[PDB]
Amino acid sequence: MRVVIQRVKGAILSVRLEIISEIKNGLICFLGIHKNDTWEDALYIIRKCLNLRLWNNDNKTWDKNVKDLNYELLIVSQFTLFGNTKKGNKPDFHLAKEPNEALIFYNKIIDEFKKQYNDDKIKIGKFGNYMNIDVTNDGPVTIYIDTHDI
Amino acid sequence: MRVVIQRVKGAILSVRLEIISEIKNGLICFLGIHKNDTWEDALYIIRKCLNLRLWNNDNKTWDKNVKDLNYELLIVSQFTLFGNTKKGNKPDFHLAKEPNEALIFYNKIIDEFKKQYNDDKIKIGKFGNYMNIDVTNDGPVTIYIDTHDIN
Ligand SMILES: N[C@H](CCC(=O)O)C(=O)O
Repeated sequence: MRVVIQRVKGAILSVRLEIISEIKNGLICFLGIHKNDTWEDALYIIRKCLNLRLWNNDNKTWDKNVKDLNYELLIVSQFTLFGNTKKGNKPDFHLAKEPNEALIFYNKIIDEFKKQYNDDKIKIGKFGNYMNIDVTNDGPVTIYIDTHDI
Repeated sequence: MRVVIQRVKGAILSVRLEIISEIKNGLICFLGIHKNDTWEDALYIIRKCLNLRLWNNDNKTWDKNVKDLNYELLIVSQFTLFGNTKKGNKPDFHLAKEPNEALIFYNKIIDEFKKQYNDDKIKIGKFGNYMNIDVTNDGPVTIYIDTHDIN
């Protein structure tokens, strides 16, 4: 499983154009889901997202995590992360989980996100649909995790 | 070398704030240089950045690249990509290249980008400075490349 975590002042997610999602300060989380992810993969992700320490605090660095600062999370599904760029300039996304069944997985993950923090503080995007998101990158801080490194 | 590439309608790169960079359509690339990166490691990035066909063009999808549609690239150095998070919740940047050499390897990379696309098309941040980037994520579309899985 694959996540890009970008630290943000805020985020505003939009479909076709309308704002349906918003966080002010927090993390944006681009979530790619391999065809062979097991629930465990989804735990590791959920965990680190909440748990990683991407904020300095009062003369200390990399110290407080989302939860601590009472900050939100914008979870967007992103298969393009299994974009394969070793064939050629066109990317084949084979290695990503099939949308109809990936959608189940996402939702599970989104529920468990809430149970692992505070439902009031987890936002999402429309799975199927094309999205336009305005991001304020704070720093910025980009962090990559491929759960298949365990 | 690591890189995140997101397709975007535009971007604004401000510093501590007063602005320094805009792009309309195109790509933004957070690029992490690994302590050991050869010049090859660069090229693969640069090559794959310009040439990746990420825009639907006509009734075709995943077809046209950034140089084709005549779009910009904003290149933001981002060590936190070698934030080792595997063990611990405090990220571990030991695989990252020192900011003094990093600066020129980044420079050299920016040259080559220009040198290969166009001087006006390549935009940047202020290396290793707190930056703020308004990014209009179109799609969205995100691509990882670790140049170390390449043979
Ligand atoms: N690669 C993007 C995907 C956006 C979508 O999910 O529709 C596109 O073709 O527009």
